[PDB]
Amino acid sequence: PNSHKEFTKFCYEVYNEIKISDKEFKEKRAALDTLRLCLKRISPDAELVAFGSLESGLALKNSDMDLCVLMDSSDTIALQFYEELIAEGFEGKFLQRARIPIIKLTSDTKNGFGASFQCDIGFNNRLAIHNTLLLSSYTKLDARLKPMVLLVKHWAKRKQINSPYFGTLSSYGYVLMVLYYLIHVIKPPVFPNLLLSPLKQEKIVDGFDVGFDDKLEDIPPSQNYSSLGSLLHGFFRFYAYKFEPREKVVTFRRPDGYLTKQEKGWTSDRYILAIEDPFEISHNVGRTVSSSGLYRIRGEFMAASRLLNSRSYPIPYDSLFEEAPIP
Repeated sequence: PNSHKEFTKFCYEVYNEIKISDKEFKEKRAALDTLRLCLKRISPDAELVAFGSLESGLALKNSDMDLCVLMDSSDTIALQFYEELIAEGFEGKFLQRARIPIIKLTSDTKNGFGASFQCDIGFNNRLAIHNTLLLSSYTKLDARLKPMVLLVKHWAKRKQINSPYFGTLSSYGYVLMVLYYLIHVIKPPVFPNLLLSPLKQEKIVDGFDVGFDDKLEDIPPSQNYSSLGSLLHGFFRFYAYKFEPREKVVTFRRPDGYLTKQEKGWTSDRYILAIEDPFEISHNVGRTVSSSGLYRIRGEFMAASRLLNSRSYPIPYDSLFEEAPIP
């Protein structure tokens, strides 16, 4: 009811079903090891770094790898790396848009992997490596973050509100919505803001400050004793009824988490849902969200709150993950 015992038990049971298996994680590490050898051929000085969900442990079963090629010196290596992969029996796309190259491996011919093999490779994407570090740090700080993030991702995918190409929000946007709630909304806070810590030292990477208090062993445990179910209950309630998407920005650069679109200059490339990236401050993670997309997102937050506040016991908690029709 307050510690939402039956909802918490339900949440952990689902988390154990949707989290990545030991088998799948070992296969993706095997795939990274193979791809690292192809890059070594072209440049022994180049580095293939994994980032995103799998590196921060926030991945759902059957995930896609988000890789990055770190060069000191994209310059020539991108087209050269793609050539080697094609020659090694890999299928995929090479995309060259806005002077930035991307490799999208769609399949594998003759290796220890199959056709279901999907993998994205970027070049000198240093900022995404830093967002992964920040997210990893927070998971290492409290054991409730990983199940909370996975369950919100599973819910967003099932309710069809996780499509940045169809007017809704990316998985990364939901992670930042979860973190924002846990740092600046819930009382007592679940986490401190590591970017605004007095122990934070400046670190400039690609003209953005990527510094945060990363000495985690010295950060005390949370002062908030809420169960996983209670945490999720409050999250859905906040974004369903309390958060003002018209005038406010989800931010990690204000001590009280209070920031208006007017102050940011994100009024009148969309700013319908405003989520300020913690490092790339000029980037709105919610820029893909349309007005119709925001109404579906709020619509699903309200349905989630309604379910968790039903008067009719038992509560059909499974309906939270029931697949919604394609819009």
